[PDB]
Amino acid sequence: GIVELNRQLGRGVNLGNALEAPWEGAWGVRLEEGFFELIREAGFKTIRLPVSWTHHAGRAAPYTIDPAFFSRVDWAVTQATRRGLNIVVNVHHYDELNANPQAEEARYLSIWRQIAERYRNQPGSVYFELLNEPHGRFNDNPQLWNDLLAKALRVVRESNPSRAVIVGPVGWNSLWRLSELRLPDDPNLIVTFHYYDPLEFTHQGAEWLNPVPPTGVVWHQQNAIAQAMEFAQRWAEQNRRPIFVGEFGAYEKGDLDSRVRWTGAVRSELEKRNFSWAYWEFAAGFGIYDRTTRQWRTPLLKALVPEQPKL
Ligand SMILES: OC[C@H]1O[C@@H](O[C@H]2[C@H](O)[C@@H](O)[C@H](O)O[C@@H]2CO)[C@H](O)[C@@H](O)[C@@H]1O
Ligand SMILES: N[C@@H](Cc1c[nH]c2ccccc12)C(=O)O
Repeated sequence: GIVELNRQLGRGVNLGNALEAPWEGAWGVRLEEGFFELIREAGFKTIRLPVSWTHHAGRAAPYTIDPAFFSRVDWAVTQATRRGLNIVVNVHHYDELNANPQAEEARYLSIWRQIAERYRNQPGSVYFELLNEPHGRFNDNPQLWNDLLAKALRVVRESNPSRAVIVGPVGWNSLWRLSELRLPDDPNLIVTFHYYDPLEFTHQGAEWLNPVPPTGVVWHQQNAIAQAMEFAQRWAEQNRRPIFVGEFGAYEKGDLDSRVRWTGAVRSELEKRNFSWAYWEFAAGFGIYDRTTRQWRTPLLKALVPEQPKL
């Protein structure tokens, strides 16, 4: 059942700054086969694979996805799966859809039909995630996302009747917007949110924000994490949905000891609430692995995968 498929997600990591950029490598991370073994050996069971299909699909119907790009996603799915890892395949950045859901609907639903048909025979360790962090017009009217996600789920279910499908709320997958999320009567949904509070800390110096939060911000634990995760757990219980927190992490412009405090505090509370999770992210500016030295960032890795349960 879906609660067990969510538990199987367990501990995971995002392969970020990769296929969700305009093209693979544009944001600094080209995928390598060796990543899968590294990630498995470090104690993770799941890869989250951000994919920004919009750059690679035709603009005119039938909105065909470039075959070479599709083959690269095939490779990532196969290499993770054969090596024992779960993989979450999503639609990630999609500026056009967040800006104009109605105008971009046909293209988005064609993209999902292509993905769903292509991967319909993959095992249950392959999960679909309908849309990363809805925002834009979905923030203005969260019901636009409720309507659209039901359409995309319907498309997926025409070829994948029971695959786990991961769905989050608006506000960039903000748990506070779970209140406005409405989901179909489908027994194989996993609900997701992302956790980056306080943005002033986790995203200090992140240039892709406007405004850019200043750096020099330290962090220690108070009660915000516990309050947030309990709110989300009660929503999940009230609606009988399992939870996967598909991104959390703190950017390298923050001081390391604060980042470690924050990362461990969040991981500990996620697991206390029986949330599966995926850390943002493997190898870039939030990374736990430094490709230049081929070394793990041990303080952060051990905050994710502690050697004793209360550490
Ligand atoms: O550039 C706008 C776009 O950036 C995304 O963040 C990237 C960033 O572009 C990249 O330079 C940096 O190294 O990593 C971050 C995180 O992947 C951001 O996620 C988008 O929301 C934004 O539209
Ligand atoms: N196929 C190309 C060029 C193209 C063909 N028809 C279009 C209509 C609108 C915009 C672009 C196009 C693309 O999708 O970019």
